[PDB]
Amino acid sequence: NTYRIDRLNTSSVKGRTSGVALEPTPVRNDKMLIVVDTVLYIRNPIDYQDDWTAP
Amino acid sequence: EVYQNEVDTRFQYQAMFLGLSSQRSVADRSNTYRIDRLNTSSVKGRTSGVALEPTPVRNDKMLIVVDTVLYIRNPIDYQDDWTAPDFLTEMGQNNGSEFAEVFDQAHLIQLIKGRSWVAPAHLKPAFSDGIEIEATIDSDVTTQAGMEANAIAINQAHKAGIDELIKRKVPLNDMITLVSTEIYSLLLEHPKLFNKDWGDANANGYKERRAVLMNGIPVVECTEFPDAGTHPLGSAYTVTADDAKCRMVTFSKSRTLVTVEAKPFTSRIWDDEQNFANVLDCYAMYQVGERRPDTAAVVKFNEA
Amino acid sequence: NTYRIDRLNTSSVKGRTSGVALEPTPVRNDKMLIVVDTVLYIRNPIDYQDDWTAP
Repeated sequence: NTYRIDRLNTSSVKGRTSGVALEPTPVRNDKMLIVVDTVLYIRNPIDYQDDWTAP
Repeated sequence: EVYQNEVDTRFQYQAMFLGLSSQRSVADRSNTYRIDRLNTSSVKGRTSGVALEPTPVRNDKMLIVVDTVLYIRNPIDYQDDWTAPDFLTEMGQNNGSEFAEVFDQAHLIQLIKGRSWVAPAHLKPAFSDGIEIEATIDSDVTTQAGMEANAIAINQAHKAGIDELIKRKVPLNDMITLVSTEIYSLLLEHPKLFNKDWGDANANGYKERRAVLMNGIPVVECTEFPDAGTHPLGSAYTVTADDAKCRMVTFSKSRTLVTVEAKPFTSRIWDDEQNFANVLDCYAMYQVGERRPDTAAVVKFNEA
Repeated sequence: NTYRIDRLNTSSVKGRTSGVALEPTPVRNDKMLIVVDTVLYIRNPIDYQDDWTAP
């Protein structure tokens, strides 16, 4: 129950290739780590005599 | 394949920690492993008429992520014949030795850094801090009186560490102490030699100098101790000046170290037309985790 | 009767990063050419009377 996602998904893919020699730019993005731990819930007690399945 | 076999088999002959740690693997594709730090296992008694209370969850399990891949780069030109024998085999041995040395180096750095663990709340009843036993050994001493003065100090530090670690309910049957070459030389006679049973079961490839049995436990001489300020695997392994002085560690062979192998050692060959070479590289991803830091004892020597 | 051998036979392990790339700087290891220029021999003047096939 863990997810890893990049901090920055923006990437300027618009790169002019007209020049013979390209000029790559070294860019790095932090890899986020998000983990789920809590079980969010809501509870509803229904008595025996009462009917819950009724629409 | 022949190169892959040569690098792999070198681990079984020089890598000490292949049998001194829990060799776990990351089954999930997330390249992350969860270590369960058990801290709520108390025993209680239902004396019939008493009413019990629910037991809350108090396990602060930790996460270890394999965020670094270790690789070796060997550019080979077309004129040179990489597939020719007596070259791949010699390549495999050196690569395996370097990889296993880095493996052991990373493990020792992990134990050294795990010396000032804080052991926060929700773990205090079943977890303790690190071990900071100090010693004052003067290596630059040629007199016989000073030579024995260092040995008694080292033995006293080892005794204190063993007593503290036993007090924390750790069996003596599973203990190994690792010493640096200079400390091992400074050790006293203790000629009890563990030729094939220094805590290793069914091990034949390893060949170490564990010829000493101090205080009822094997003591093995580790040549791969950290003394620099950096390490390839990760950036949190940068050994400081204070961390470099720790030259003897006592820990448990089944409750202190866990390793995760996200990717095994795979050899890759790929052409590189840009630089006119057939670059050969083998790489593997792994990370070492120090489960239960309270079961590891280290000593920081201070030369007078 | 010549051999070509490279001085540096094995580089060191570097280790990549999750997001941070590395810029390699492979130094050009000097390729050594070593040639055999001497024949090493042992000269024994065994005489006629002495038995050559004497174990």
